[PDB]
Amino acid sequence: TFISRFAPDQPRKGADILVEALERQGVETVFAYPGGASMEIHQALTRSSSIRNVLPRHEQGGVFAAEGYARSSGKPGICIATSGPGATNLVSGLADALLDSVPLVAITGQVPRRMIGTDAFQETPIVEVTRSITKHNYLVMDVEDIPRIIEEAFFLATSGRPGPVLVDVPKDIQQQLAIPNWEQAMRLPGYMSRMPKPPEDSHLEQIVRLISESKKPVLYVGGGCLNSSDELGRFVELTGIPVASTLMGLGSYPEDDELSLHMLGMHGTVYANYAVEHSDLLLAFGVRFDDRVTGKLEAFASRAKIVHIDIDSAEIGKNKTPHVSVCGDVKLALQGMNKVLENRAEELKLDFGVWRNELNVQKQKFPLSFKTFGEAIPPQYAIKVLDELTDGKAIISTGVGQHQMWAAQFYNYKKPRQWLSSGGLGAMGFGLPAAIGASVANPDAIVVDIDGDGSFIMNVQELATIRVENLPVKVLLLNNQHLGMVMQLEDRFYKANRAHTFLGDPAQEDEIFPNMLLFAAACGIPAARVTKKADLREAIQTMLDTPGPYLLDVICPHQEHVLPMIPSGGTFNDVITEGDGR
Amino acid sequence: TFISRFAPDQPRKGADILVEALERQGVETVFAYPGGASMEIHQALTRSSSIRNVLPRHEQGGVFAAEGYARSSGKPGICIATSGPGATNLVSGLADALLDSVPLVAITGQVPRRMIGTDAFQETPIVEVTRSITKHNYLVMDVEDIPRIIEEAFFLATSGRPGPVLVDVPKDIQQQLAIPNWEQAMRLPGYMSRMPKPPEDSHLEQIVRLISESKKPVLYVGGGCLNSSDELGRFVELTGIPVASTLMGLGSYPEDDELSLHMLGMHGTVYANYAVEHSDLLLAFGVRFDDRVTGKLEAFASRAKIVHIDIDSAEIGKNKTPHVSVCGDVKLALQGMNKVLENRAEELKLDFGVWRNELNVQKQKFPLSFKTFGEAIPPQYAIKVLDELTDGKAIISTGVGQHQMWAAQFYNYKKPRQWLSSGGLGAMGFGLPAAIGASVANPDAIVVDIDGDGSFIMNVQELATIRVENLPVKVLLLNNQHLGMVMQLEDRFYKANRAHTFLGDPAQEDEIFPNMLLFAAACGIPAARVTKKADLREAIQTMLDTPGPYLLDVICPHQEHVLPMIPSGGTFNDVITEGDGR
Ligand SMILES: Cc1cc2nc3c(=O)[nH]c(=O)nc-3n(C[C@H](O)[C@H](O)[C@H](O)COP(=O)(O)OP(=O)(O)OC[C@H]3O[C@@H](n4cnc5c(N)ncnc54)[C@H](O)[C@@H]3O)c2cc1C
Ligand SMILES: Cc1cc2nc3c(=O)[nH]c(=O)nc-3n(C[C@H](O)[C@H](O)[C@H](O)COP(=O)(O)OP(=O)(O)OC[C@H]3O[C@@H](n4cnc5c(N)ncnc54)[C@H](O)[C@@H]3O)c2cc1C
Ligand SMILES: COc1cc(OC)nc(Oc2cccc(Oc3nc(OC)cc(OC)n3)c2C(=O)O)n1
Ligand SMILES: COc1cc(OC)nc(Oc2cccc(Oc3nc(OC)cc(OC)n3)c2C(=O)O)n1
Ligand SMILES: Cc1ncc(Cn2c(C)c(CCOP(=O)(O)OP(=O)(O)O)sc2=O)c(N)n1
Ligand SMILES: Cc1ncc(Cn2c(C)c(CCOP(=O)(O)OP(=O)(O)O)sc2=O)c(N)n1
Ligand SMILES: [Mg+2]
Ligand SMILES: [Mg+2]
Repeated sequence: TFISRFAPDQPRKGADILVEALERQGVETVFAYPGGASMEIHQALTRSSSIRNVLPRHEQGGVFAAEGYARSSGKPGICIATSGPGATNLVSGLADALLDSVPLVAITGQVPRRMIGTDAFQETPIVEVTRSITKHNYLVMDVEDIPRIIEEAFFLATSGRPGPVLVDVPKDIQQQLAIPNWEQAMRLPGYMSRMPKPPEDSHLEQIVRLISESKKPVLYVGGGCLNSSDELGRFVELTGIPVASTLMGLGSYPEDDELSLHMLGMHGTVYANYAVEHSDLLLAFGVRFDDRVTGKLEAFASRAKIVHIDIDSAEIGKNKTPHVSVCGDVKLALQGMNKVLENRAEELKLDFGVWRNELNVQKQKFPLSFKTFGEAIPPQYAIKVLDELTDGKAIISTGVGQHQMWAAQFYNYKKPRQWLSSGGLGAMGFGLPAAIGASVANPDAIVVDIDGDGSFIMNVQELATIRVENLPVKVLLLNNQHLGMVMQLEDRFYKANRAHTFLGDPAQEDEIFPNMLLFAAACGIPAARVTKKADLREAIQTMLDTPGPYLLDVICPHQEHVLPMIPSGGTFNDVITEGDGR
Repeated sequence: TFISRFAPDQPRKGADILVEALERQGVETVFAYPGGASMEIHQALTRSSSIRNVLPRHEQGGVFAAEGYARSSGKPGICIATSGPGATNLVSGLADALLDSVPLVAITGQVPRRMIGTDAFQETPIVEVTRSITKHNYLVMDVEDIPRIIEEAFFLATSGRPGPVLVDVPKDIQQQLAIPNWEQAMRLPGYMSRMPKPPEDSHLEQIVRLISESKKPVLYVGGGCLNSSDELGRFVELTGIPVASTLMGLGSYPEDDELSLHMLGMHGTVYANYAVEHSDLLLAFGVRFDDRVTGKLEAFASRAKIVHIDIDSAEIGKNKTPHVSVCGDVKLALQGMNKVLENRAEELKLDFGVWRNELNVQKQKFPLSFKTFGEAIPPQYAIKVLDELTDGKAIISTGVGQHQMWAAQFYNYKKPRQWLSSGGLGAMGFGLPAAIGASVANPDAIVVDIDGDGSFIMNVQELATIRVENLPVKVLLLNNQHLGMVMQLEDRFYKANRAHTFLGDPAQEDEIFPNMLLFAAACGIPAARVTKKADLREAIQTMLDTPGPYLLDVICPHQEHVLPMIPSGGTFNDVITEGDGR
């Protein structure tokens, strides 16, 4: 029983209809940056008592914060921008949310209807630009269509395979008066008809059948699981199959468990890629078979019968052709297969201890390793220390680079929606704003940002947003004075020829630049820098215990390399296990 | 006689062909941020001895710096980005360069040809996204086409009406070996055939004819003039017609001259809009009749015969229908009309002293005015002081907002290419990177950035670029703790209801936030803050005399309003001449 602030017979502005339409969808947090074409919307947001606005300092920071809000909770993220330059600053966020299937609803202002197509002031064809980087977009041509389009936007963004949905609203529609009809039926015939049905017992019983016939099975878990945390763990108890995870599926199965193969792929563990290489049954749940995971598709699980479950029928059979396939929710497939395994438990007699022992051998021979040089701080050890002091209960958001991979390898995530990282697009500067959105969605959680000196400075303006909104965002900056991921490839494949990968000052080459502590000091945030490995544990303990935001600059030797590394398009036999830039 | 670093029979990489193709076009400065899909290009840039790379800290700062490089010199600006998130950060810059007709050539990396359309790693359909915000774009499908596409890109970007041209290059093309053929003929049949011809004497002699028949003529000068600085001044000597300028045409005719009406339009002077309102002949040279200038098109020059000269045949007759029109270069039209006026000088007997005196009356009755409150610093006076101490010889780049309009009103630009401001798109954060590009193109010039606290913080990361590259960029920050332009409209049309327009900290409301001095201190840039009007002259003198970069924080009362102001879509009779938020 929703309670409106307006009478059922009282005409109100279109912008007031839009805000009420958001309140009916359960929205309580938006990330809106004001502008000329959206002042009516901002005026209507102040009249709302149930919607809080987090004002960012850059629209790209607003859409990245909406992603973190969605990645860390499951709700859709809502950001609002003005026309022209406000809308074009959302492009990096929209393309990222599509590639990583993040529920997102972006609302942008627009010049009045009678001015579109005239090269007007702050006018850009935002619908034609974003048509290829959104799940769907709309252009509101009448104030009557507002209640229906908003309903379709939150539906398309959260149902099926989630994604971003943009809604462009002209200024004259925000000012027009009307009486909204909240009983509108959605105009999505072809989308709802193609929606996946619950899985058939005919398909599910052949999956359980293929498991008992298999000797070396591996679970290939990805970003589609997330909501299926419990169902997946229950499925592993009954089968005892090792679990390999993608960058997006971290936390779906706890990393501290003994059955965990951790991450597989290009920078995946040797034992996880080994299990896939010498498997006969591959259970690919919620994955899309990225080239970061497979490399050469002909050598990826070459001797394995492949089972693929995905809610998007377009993804099944795109790169790798499976034997058995199931189009639907992985959460329902696991529930249906758990029932088959409990009833016919003694009939199956499932035991893979020989396959697990063969992997435990490789898990002991080729584990994740890092080197300590004197008193310098190895970045991997800094994350292990953060893992200890937070007990693995912290929400981690990262940038893109070496620090990103190390944040995945050397932290054991226990639950999903704990790991926020741009994996598909790989957008730098994603970290700090994503931590802002997660801290708003999870106020009582430990939100720690693991950025690099290059990624951190891109959206460094959002430190003002952190202080103004008083968020307990912890920034664990791994400063290596370089663009690490690009520098690592220069050492291997370009004879260490530096090509604009140094971020410091060449005049004072042995001086840390910039002085990131003064960046936090400008925004009134307490900061500290640690350089010696002995002082590391006390420095991170200070960051966590200090109430409110905190910045910790951790200086690292730039010669470190992320390992292991299967080169681009290579096979498991081409894996690199040792090497650095010294 | 170009000298290559390779033999005519020596195969080289496609990336090396691309760099040599740039050297043949006269490129000597690029703004490239490295990434995975463009490392081959960065490797080839180090091998070049004639091309300098300015590494930014954000790709949006790189494209905005390429605009300032082009706006302040006339050369085309060249920025280079990686695929995926690197390319999508150029969108705000591409849309801006198109709306303001800035010659721009953007090169982006891309996943190899065999991976486009597979949702690959860091893969975005950059050609389909930017098709509507660029003059043209390309997708290189063969290493053979590189010498031709680069030639067509620099041709399309600089000829006719300038604009941005994007070139997407897959990674496998950068690595492929080939022998370039530099004798390729461009494949632009339809574009070159539609190119404008030199103006006919039949058209030009009717223009001179309409001038002698007119009693109240006004010159409507815009961004198309720029290159025609001398020809325009010579044309005014012979006719004696007052010159009104757009935001983009500032400097085309010197603002310190007595015949100058300064800027017209929404925030234009009362006397400039008056001359247009009561004119009988309007000479519109290099303008596009924006709604920021005209408002209601039926009342704009309602009693005037309109002469329009533009190099784009699509712009003539778009909004306002002219009597006489000339499609071609305004520089050639002025040269042809100057010859007509010198020969038939005594035959015409041109004198408009009665019309000029009628305007000099309005110029004295309604001049640009500002109020001084106690010892507070009025922002308009700060720009007047900067105008004095630099003798109007400084290259000025601004953000978007109140400080932008005041930088246009209270500074008398003497030559074109001195005023760098996003007018068409109106993108915030454009200022500081644009000052970087101008300082690289004009090393011995006085480059001063007039930013607002909101616009400055968006691309504040570029201060590291200023220090590392050791550029003498002066930052005149007009901090009013608010988003001024949005706050001004709240006071007039929304009863001063603040809707997320305050940038400071609500906990410490009377504390300047953020402390912008520490932002410069982090990047090792000398900074200072001035608050009292008496200390203002000494503070700006310190900024200019200090070698290298300098930041000056100028605190202003936020209640100031930009005046005059013709409201949106209004006429000259609706002009607002007084008012503020007190
Ligand atoms: C520098 C860098 C290095 C990287 N290295 C690696 C690496 O080594 N290993 C690695 O794995 N990744 C790596 N990545 C990330 C990589 O690009 C992809 O993000 C990742 O490989 C793909 O994740 P995914 O398979 O879980 O698919 P996702 O992008 O997470 O998509 C989820 C899939 O499940 C489906 N799905 C969604 N919801 C449901 C549901 N409710 N029910 C059923 N199905 C659903 C979706 O349709 C989709 O097909 C790296 C990224 C970067 C920037
Ligand atoms: C907050 C804000 C307030 C603003 N207020 C105002 C205002 O009050 N007044 C105002 O004028 N603007 C204002 N603007 C800017 C405005 O949006 C436009 O930028 C401006 O009005 C249009 O400039 P222009 O007429 O010179 O056309 P331009 O954008 O500069 O285009 C140049 C025209 O000349 C043509 N041309 C180009 N080269 C040549 C050549 N070589 N020969 C012949 N023709 C050529 C082009 O085809 C084009 O038609 C404001 C912007 C902002 C952000
Ligand atoms: C942020 O500060 C500013 C500045 C400014 O011009 C200086 N304008 C706006 O609002 C718009 C934003 C975008 C387009 C606009 O054009 C417009 N909007 C209308 O709304 C009804 C009507 C209109 O008629 C010409 N033009 C307008 C406009 O308000 O003019 N905001
Ligand atoms: C599968 O075959 C190939 C071949 C190829 O070039 C011939 N490229 C790609 O994908 C990329 C797409 C974009 C950037 C790329 O380089 C790259 N890849 C990374 O993966 C971790 C990281 C990185 O650091 C910036 N650069 C790569 C890359 O695989 O080299 N795949
Ligand atoms: C916006 C953007 N630009 C460029 C890249 C390419 N890129 C770049 C430039 C990387 C180096 C990141 O440097 P960092 O300091 O932030 O992190 P590390 O040095 O620890 O790897 S990683 C990577 O994929 C990108 N992913 N996103
Ligand atoms: C990227 C972006 N976002 C929003 C806007 C809308 N906008 C905004 C938010 C303005 C206020 C600018 O604040 P400022 O501090 O930088 O300058 P002043 O307060 O002196 O006007 S002006 C304007 O057109 C914009 N033009 N560009
Ligand atoms: Mg780094
Ligand atoms: Mg301001």
